[PDB]
Amino acid sequence: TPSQKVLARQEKIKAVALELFLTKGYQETSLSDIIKLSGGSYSNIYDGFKSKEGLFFEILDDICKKHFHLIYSKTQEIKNGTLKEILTSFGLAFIEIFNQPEAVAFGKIIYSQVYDKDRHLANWIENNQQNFSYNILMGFFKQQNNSYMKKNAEKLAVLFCTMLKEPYHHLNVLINAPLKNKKEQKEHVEFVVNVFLNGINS
Amino acid sequence: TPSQKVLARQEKIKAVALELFLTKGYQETSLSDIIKLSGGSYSNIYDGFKSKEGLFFEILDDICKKHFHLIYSKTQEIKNGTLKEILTSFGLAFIEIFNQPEAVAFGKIIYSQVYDKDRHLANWIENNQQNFSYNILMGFFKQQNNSYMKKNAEKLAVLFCTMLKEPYHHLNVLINAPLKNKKEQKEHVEFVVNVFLNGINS
Ligand SMILES: C[C@H](CCC(=O)NCCS(=O)(=O)O)[C@@H]1CC[C@H]2[C@@H]3[C@H](O)C[C@H]4C[C@@H](O)CC[C@]4(C)[C@@H]3C[C@H](O)[C@@]21C
Ligand SMILES: C[C@H](CCC(=O)NCCS(=O)(=O)O)[C@@H]1CC[C@H]2[C@@H]3[C@H](O)C[C@H]4C[C@@H](O)CC[C@]4(C)[C@@H]3C[C@H](O)[C@@]21C
Repeated sequence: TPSQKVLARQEKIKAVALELFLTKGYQETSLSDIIKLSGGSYSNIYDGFKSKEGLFFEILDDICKKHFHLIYSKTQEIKNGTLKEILTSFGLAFIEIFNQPEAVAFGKIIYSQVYDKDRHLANWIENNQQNFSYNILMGFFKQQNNSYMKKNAEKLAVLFCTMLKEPYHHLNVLINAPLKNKKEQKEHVEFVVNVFLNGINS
Repeated sequence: TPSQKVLARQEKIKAVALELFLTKGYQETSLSDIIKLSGGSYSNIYDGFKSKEGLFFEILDDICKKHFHLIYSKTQEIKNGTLKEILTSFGLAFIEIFNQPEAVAFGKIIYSQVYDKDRHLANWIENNQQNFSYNILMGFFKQQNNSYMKKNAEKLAVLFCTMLKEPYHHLNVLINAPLKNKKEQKEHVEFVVNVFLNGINS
């Protein structure tokens, strides 16, 4: 099928681009390095494949879509459940993803673009709110029979994720601080879930 | 006094450097731009004034020292106090500092150094743990008559600060998201302080 070939070719460009971002470095890689190694399976084409920043965000689309499915699947896998169980189940999956060398490597790429005068990153964040894992949590909060949880669902979602994820990821990205092993992951999830539900007057 | 003149000259270099970082840009400013405009009140000298990254961290030293005094002063100003009052008093001051155009501008500088092969930033973070506002909070926790608060004092300090500060600062830095006005600051502090002390089962 024509359509299959197109998509398969788009997958070749992204794969070349990722390998170059990892071996050669994001900053020293130019569009042309990517077109070159893509061969005559590119020659000046049409999508967000018009700059290396565009390719980079086409890759994140994929990864975000991959993490969302992963985290949704693990949550709905309960038949239950107490908010307690739902929060920790989400905890575990979310935290696990941020403790992969991959999450740090892309983190470094995002932070280096802080001076980008084309706002590719702002466009991307503004056009993908729907695709972040925060929405899954935001989804469970509304359903709970509660005035507060329903009214503040987006904020509690965002807060719980942040407590789980910062300042660790930040330090991972800037100074290469070590990741958590799985025991530390688990430990830190129960910690955060306790304070979130019951607070430090327990 | 010789010593006064030395210090006054060190203050001229930092001031030139900050003005160049703000007008010209951190990345396009080189050491030499700073030596030049410093005049023959520099000529190849000795401290952390041997690179522009060093000057930059000599400035942050000052700012961090300035914010610490500011936040300590506001906390001890109680004669009380319930953990509730102490947390919010700290909240207000901490959050107020992160909602200044200055906190964003330096944020952008730090994030752009993500690929620095000299680890100036890691050295600086590793050699200044004692100078962060987190310690003030960590200090009050130990004193509370409690097993948990005392055992986990550094972690609760770090958690409470993060809940206050992320993901807002991050979005401020990367995509230029808007700051909070004072009502939003206050609102968000009481919000965070409630969840921190009492959790979402209130
Ligand atoms: C957008 C994230 C924070 C935004 C957020 O949490 N939502 C707030 C939205 S709003 O207030 O309601 O407007 C920030 C920017 C985009 C995210 C990055 C990208 O989403 C890419 C992800 C890929 C992940 O699987 C690994 C972390 C990561 C490499 C990033 C970590 C962190 O979640 C980021 C860097
Ligand atoms: C170091 C901060 C986070 C580290 C932290 O909170 N402590 C954890 C230490 S550890 O787990 O116990 O090892 C990160 C890096 C250094 C901090 C930056 C610098 O401290 C400079 C400050 C200046 C502030 O007044 C404005 C924000 C800011 C421009 C920064 C915001 C944020 O607090 C930063 C960027």
